[PDB]
Amino acid sequence: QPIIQFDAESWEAEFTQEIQDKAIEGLESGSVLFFPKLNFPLLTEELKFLDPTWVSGKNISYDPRSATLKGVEGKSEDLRLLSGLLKRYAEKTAAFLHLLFPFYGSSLKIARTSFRPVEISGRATSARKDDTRLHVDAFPSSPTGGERILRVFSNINPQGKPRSWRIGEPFQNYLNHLLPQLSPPAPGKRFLLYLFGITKGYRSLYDHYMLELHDKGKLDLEYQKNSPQVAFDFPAGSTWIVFTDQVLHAVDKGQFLLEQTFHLKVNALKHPEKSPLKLLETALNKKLVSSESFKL
Repeated sequence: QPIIQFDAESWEAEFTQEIQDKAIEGLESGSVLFFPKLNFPLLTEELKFLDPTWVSGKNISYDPRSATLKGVEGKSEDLRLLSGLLKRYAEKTAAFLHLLFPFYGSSLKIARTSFRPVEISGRATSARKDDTRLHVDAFPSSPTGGERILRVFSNINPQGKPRSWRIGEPFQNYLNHLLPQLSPPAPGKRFLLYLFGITKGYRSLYDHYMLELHDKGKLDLEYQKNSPQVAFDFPAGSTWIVFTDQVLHAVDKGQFLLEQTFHLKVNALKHPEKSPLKLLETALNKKLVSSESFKL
Protein backbone atom coordinates (compact mmCIF):
# COMPACT_ATOMS: atom_id res chain seq x y z
CA GLN A 1 0.00 0.00 0.00
CA PRO A 2 2.43 2.67 -1.22
CA ILE A 3 0.29 5.75 -0.32
CA ILE A 4 -2.05 5.96 2.68
CA GLN A 5 -4.49 8.88 2.58
CA PHE A 6 -5.59 10.82 5.69
CA ASP A 7 -8.40 13.32 6.25
CA ALA A 8 -6.56 15.75 8.57
CA GLU A 9 -6.71 19.32 7.26
CA SER A 10 -5.19 21.25 10.15
CA TRP A 11 -1.67 21.47 11.55
CA GLU A 12 -3.18 21.50 15.06
CA ALA A 13 -5.70 18.71 14.43
CA GLU A 14 -6.03 16.14 17.19
CA PHE A 15 -6.08 12.49 16.16
CA THR A 16 -7.90 9.43 17.40
CA GLN A 17 -5.77 6.47 18.48
CA GLU A 18 -7.14 4.59 15.46
CA ILE A 19 -5.65 7.13 13.03
CA GLN A 20 -2.43 7.36 15.06
CA ASP A 21 -2.05 3.57 14.82
CA LYS A 22 -2.81 3.68 11.08
CA ALA A 23 -0.12 6.34 10.59
CA ILE A 24 2.67 4.72 12.60
CA GLU A 25 2.02 1.26 11.11
CA GLY A 26 1.96 2.71 7.60
CA LEU A 27 4.98 4.96 8.12
CA GLU A 28 7.14 2.15 9.50
CA SER A 29 5.97 -0.20 6.74
CA GLY A 30 7.41 2.25 4.21
CA SER A 31 4.20 3.89 3.07
CA VAL A 32 3.87 7.58 2.23
CA LEU A 33 1.33 9.25 4.50
CA PHE A 34 -0.65 11.65 2.31
CA PHE A 35 -2.70 14.63 3.56
CA PRO A 36 -4.42 16.06 0.45
CA LYS A 37 -6.10 18.97 2.28
CA LEU A 38 -3.28 19.95 4.69
CA ASN A 39 -2.22 23.27 3.19
CA PHE A 40 0.62 25.48 4.43
CA PRO A 41 -0.40 29.07 3.93
CA LEU A 42 1.98 31.93 3.28
CA LEU A 43 1.68 35.48 4.55
CA THR A 44 1.22 38.11 1.83
CA GLU A 45 4.69 39.42 2.59
CA GLU A 46 6.16 35.99 1.97
CA LEU A 47 4.71 35.63 -1.52
CA LYS A 48 7.68 37.34 -3.10
CA PHE A 49 9.75 34.32 -2.12
CA LEU A 50 7.85 32.20 -4.64
CA ASP A 51 10.69 33.06 -7.02
CA PRO A 52 13.76 30.88 -7.76
CA THR A 53 16.11 33.91 -7.84
CA TRP A 54 16.44 33.70 -4.03
CA VAL A 55 18.78 30.68 -4.32
CA SER A 56 22.32 32.06 -4.22
CA GLY A 57 24.51 28.95 -4.61
CA LYS A 58 22.99 24.42 -1.96
CA ASN A 59 19.24 24.84 -1.32
CA ILE A 60 17.79 27.48 0.97
CA SER A 61 18.09 25.93 4.40
CA TYR A 62 17.16 26.77 7.98
CA ASP A 63 18.30 25.20 11.21
CA PRO A 64 15.60 25.53 13.79
CA ARG A 65 17.90 24.45 16.62
CA SER A 66 20.27 27.39 16.01
CA ALA A 67 17.80 29.74 14.22
CA THR A 68 20.28 30.08 11.33
CA LEU A 69 19.31 30.70 7.69
CA LYS A 70 21.70 29.50 4.97
CA GLY A 71 21.96 29.47 1.18
CA VAL A 72 20.41 32.89 0.43
CA GLU A 73 21.68 36.48 0.38
CA GLY A 74 19.82 39.76 0.62
CA LYS A 75 19.01 42.55 3.00
CA SER A 76 18.45 41.74 6.65
CA GLU A 77 14.69 42.37 6.47
CA ASP A 78 14.23 39.83 3.66
CA LEU A 79 16.39 37.27 5.48
CA ARG A 80 14.27 37.82 8.59
CA LEU A 81 11.09 37.23 6.58
CA LEU A 82 12.46 34.07 4.96
CA SER A 83 13.78 32.80 8.30
CA GLY A 84 10.31 33.40 9.72
CA LEU A 85 8.69 31.39 6.93
CA LEU A 86 10.92 28.38 7.46
CA LYS A 87 10.72 28.66 11.25
CA ARG A 88 6.94 28.57 11.02
CA TYR A 89 7.19 25.44 8.88
CA ALA A 90 9.48 23.84 11.47
CA GLU A 91 7.01 24.74 14.23
CA LYS A 92 3.91 23.52 12.41
CA THR A 93 5.45 20.25 11.21
CA ALA A 94 6.93 19.54 14.66
CA ALA A 95 3.59 20.15 16.40
CA PHE A 96 1.81 18.00 13.79
CA LEU A 97 4.27 15.13 14.26
CA HIS A 98 3.85 15.25 18.04
CA LEU A 99 0.06 15.16 17.63
CA LEU A 100 0.22 12.24 15.20
CA PHE A 101 3.06 10.10 16.66
CA PRO A 102 2.91 10.13 20.49
CA PHE A 103 4.64 6.72 20.52
CA TYR A 104 7.84 8.48 19.44
CA GLY A 105 7.45 11.05 22.23
CA SER A 106 10.51 13.23 22.67
CA SER A 107 12.69 11.03 20.46
CA LEU A 108 11.80 13.11 17.38
CA LYS A 109 14.79 15.46 16.88
CA ILE A 110 14.15 18.26 14.40
CA ALA A 111 16.85 18.86 11.82
CA ARG A 112 17.01 21.23 8.84
CA THR A 113 14.13 22.97 7.07
CA SER A 114 14.42 23.57 3.35
CA PHE A 115 12.66 25.73 0.78
CA ARG A 116 12.93 24.54 -2.83
CA PRO A 117 11.85 27.19 -5.38
CA VAL A 118 13.51 25.73 -8.50
CA GLU A 119 11.37 23.81 -10.99
CA ILE A 120 12.38 20.14 -10.90
CA SER A 121 11.89 19.41 -14.61
CA GLY A 122 14.57 21.88 -15.70
CA ARG A 123 17.32 20.28 -13.66
CA ALA A 124 20.18 18.03 -14.75
CA THR A 125 23.00 16.67 -12.57
CA SER A 126 25.27 13.64 -12.35
CA ALA A 127 23.61 10.22 -12.37
CA ARG A 128 24.36 10.00 -8.62
CA LYS A 129 22.63 13.30 -7.78
CA ASP A 130 19.86 12.78 -10.38
CA ASP A 131 16.62 12.99 -8.39
CA THR A 132 14.57 11.48 -11.23
CA ARG A 133 16.17 8.14 -10.36
CA LEU A 134 14.65 6.02 -7.60
CA HIS A 135 16.70 6.12 -4.41
CA VAL A 136 16.56 6.24 -0.65
CA ASP A 137 18.27 9.16 1.07
CA ALA A 138 22.02 8.75 1.60
CA PHE A 139 24.32 11.78 1.65
CA PRO A 140 28.08 11.18 1.36
CA SER A 141 29.03 14.23 3.42
CA SER A 142 26.49 13.56 6.21
CA PRO A 143 26.37 10.07 7.73
CA THR A 144 23.44 9.18 10.00
CA GLY A 145 24.95 6.55 12.25
CA GLY A 146 21.83 4.49 11.58
CA GLU A 147 19.35 7.17 12.66
CA ARG A 148 16.14 7.46 10.66
CA ILE A 149 15.51 10.26 8.18
CA LEU A 150 11.88 11.37 8.50
CA ARG A 151 10.65 14.15 6.23
CA VAL A 152 7.49 16.23 5.98
CA PHE A 153 6.78 17.80 2.58
CA SER A 154 4.29 20.52 1.59
CA ASN A 155 3.57 21.56 -1.99
CA ILE A 156 3.01 25.33 -1.90
CA ASN A 157 2.86 25.98 -5.65
CA PRO A 158 0.57 29.02 -6.17
CA GLN A 159 -0.55 28.08 -9.70
CA GLY A 160 -2.03 24.73 -8.68
CA LYS A 161 0.78 22.64 -10.15
CA PRO A 162 1.33 19.21 -8.59
CA ARG A 163 4.61 17.72 -7.49
CA SER A 164 5.16 14.53 -9.50
CA TRP A 165 6.73 11.68 -7.52
CA ARG A 166 7.42 8.08 -8.30
CA ILE A 167 7.39 5.62 -5.39
CA GLY A 168 9.29 2.34 -5.72
CA GLU A 169 9.21 -1.11 -4.17
CA PRO A 170 9.83 -1.97 -0.48
CA PHE A 171 13.29 -1.41 0.95
CA GLN A 172 13.92 -5.12 1.56
CA ASN A 173 13.30 -5.89 -2.14
CA TYR A 174 15.59 -3.04 -3.25
CA LEU A 175 18.30 -4.25 -0.88
CA ASN A 176 17.93 -7.80 -2.17
CA HIS A 177 18.04 -6.67 -5.80
CA LEU A 178 21.30 -4.79 -5.26
CA LEU A 179 22.94 -7.11 -2.72
CA PRO A 180 25.10 -8.83 -5.40
CA GLN A 181 26.59 -5.41 -6.24
CA LEU A 182 27.53 -4.37 -2.68
CA SER A 183 31.14 -4.39 -1.50
CA PRO A 184 32.94 -3.47 1.73
CA PRO A 185 34.75 -0.12 1.95
CA ALA A 186 38.45 0.08 1.20
CA PRO A 187 40.44 -0.22 4.46
CA GLY A 188 41.20 3.09 6.15
CA LYS A 189 39.22 5.13 3.62
CA ARG A 190 36.36 6.11 5.92
CA PHE A 191 38.87 7.10 8.60
CA LEU A 192 40.58 9.45 6.13
CA LEU A 193 37.26 10.97 5.07
CA TYR A 194 36.65 11.75 8.74
CA LEU A 195 40.17 13.07 9.42
CA PHE A 196 40.05 15.33 6.35
CA GLY A 197 36.61 16.79 7.11
CA ILE A 198 35.02 15.33 4.00
CA THR A 199 32.36 13.66 6.16
CA LYS A 200 30.61 15.40 9.05
CA GLY A 201 31.30 12.66 11.58
CA TYR A 202 32.41 9.11 10.81
CA ARG A 203 30.77 7.21 7.97
CA SER A 204 29.52 4.02 9.61
CA LEU A 205 29.27 0.76 7.69
CA TYR A 206 25.51 1.32 7.62
CA ASP A 207 26.10 4.69 5.93
CA HIS A 208 28.60 3.09 3.54
CA TYR A 209 26.10 0.48 2.36
CA MET A 210 23.21 2.95 2.17
CA LEU A 211 25.45 5.03 -0.10
CA GLU A 212 26.28 2.00 -2.25
CA LEU A 213 22.56 1.17 -2.52
CA HIS A 214 21.81 4.78 -3.43
CA ASP A 215 24.54 5.03 -6.07
CA LYS A 216 24.45 1.55 -7.57
CA GLY A 217 20.67 1.61 -7.68
CA LYS A 218 20.70 4.89 -9.60
CA LEU A 219 23.20 3.40 -12.07
CA ASP A 220 21.17 0.20 -12.55
CA LEU A 221 19.29 1.37 -15.65
CA GLU A 222 17.22 -1.80 -16.08
CA TYR A 223 16.13 -1.55 -12.44
CA GLN A 224 15.28 2.14 -12.80
CA LYS A 225 13.13 1.33 -15.83
CA ASN A 226 11.41 -1.93 -14.90
CA SER A 227 11.22 -2.16 -11.10
CA PRO A 228 7.74 -1.78 -9.55
CA GLN A 229 6.84 1.87 -9.09
CA VAL A 230 3.76 4.09 -8.97
CA ALA A 231 3.60 7.65 -10.31
CA PHE A 232 1.67 10.03 -8.05
CA ASP A 233 1.01 13.78 -8.38
CA PHE A 234 0.95 15.50 -4.98
CA PRO A 235 -1.53 18.38 -5.41
CA ALA A 236 -0.76 21.96 -4.57
CA GLY A 237 -1.86 22.49 -0.98
CA SER A 238 -1.14 18.91 0.13
CA THR A 239 1.37 17.54 2.62
CA TRP A 240 2.99 14.14 2.94
CA ILE A 241 5.19 12.31 5.45
CA VAL A 242 7.77 9.62 4.68
CA PHE A 243 10.86 7.84 6.01
CA THR A 244 12.93 8.87 3.01
CA ASP A 245 15.78 6.52 3.96
CA GLN A 246 13.34 3.61 3.45
CA VAL A 247 10.79 4.63 0.79
CA LEU A 248 12.25 4.47 -2.72
CA HIS A 249 11.37 7.72 -4.42
CA ALA A 250 12.10 10.05 -7.32
CA VAL A 251 10.69 13.42 -8.38
CA ASP A 252 9.90 14.26 -12.01
CA LYS A 253 8.45 17.79 -12.02
CA GLY A 254 7.09 20.53 -9.80
CA GLN A 255 8.06 23.83 -8.21
CA PHE A 256 7.86 25.39 -4.72
CA LEU A 257 8.23 22.88 -1.89
CA LEU A 258 8.64 23.25 1.86
CA GLU A 259 10.42 20.36 3.55
CA GLN A 260 11.29 19.53 7.16
CA THR A 261 13.71 16.80 8.23
CA PHE A 262 13.50 15.01 11.57
CA HIS A 263 15.80 12.35 12.98
CA LEU A 264 14.70 9.36 15.03
CA LYS A 265 16.87 6.74 16.72
CA VAL A 266 16.15 3.17 15.66
CA ASN A 267 15.32 1.97 19.16
CA ALA A 268 12.47 4.51 19.36
CA LEU A 269 10.64 2.84 16.46
CA LYS A 270 7.61 0.67 17.15
CA HIS A 271 9.07 -2.09 14.92
CA PRO A 272 12.85 -1.52 14.83
CA GLU A 273 13.34 -4.71 12.78
CA LYS A 274 11.70 -2.97 9.80
CA SER A 275 14.30 -0.17 9.76
CA PRO A 276 16.93 -0.05 6.99
CA LEU A 277 19.64 -0.42 9.67
CA LYS A 278 18.25 -3.68 11.05
CA LEU A 279 17.42 -5.06 7.59
CA LEU A 280 21.01 -4.40 6.50
CA GLU A 281 22.46 -5.89 9.70
CA THR A 282 20.35 -9.01 9.11
CA ALA A 283 21.32 -9.30 5.45
CA LEU A 284 25.05 -8.90 6.17
CA ASN A 285 24.98 -10.59 9.64
CA LYS A 286 27.11 -7.78 11.03
CA LYS A 287 26.88 -4.81 13.37
CA LEU A 288 26.92 -1.78 11.06
CA VAL A 289 27.23 1.11 13.50
CA SER A 290 29.95 0.78 16.11
CA SER A 291 28.46 3.19 18.54
CA GLU A 292 25.37 1.00 18.84
CA SER A 293 23.93 0.55 22.30
CA PHE A 294 24.43 -2.98 23.66
CA LYS A 295 21.55 -4.98 25.05
CA LEU A 296 22.45 -7.63 27.62
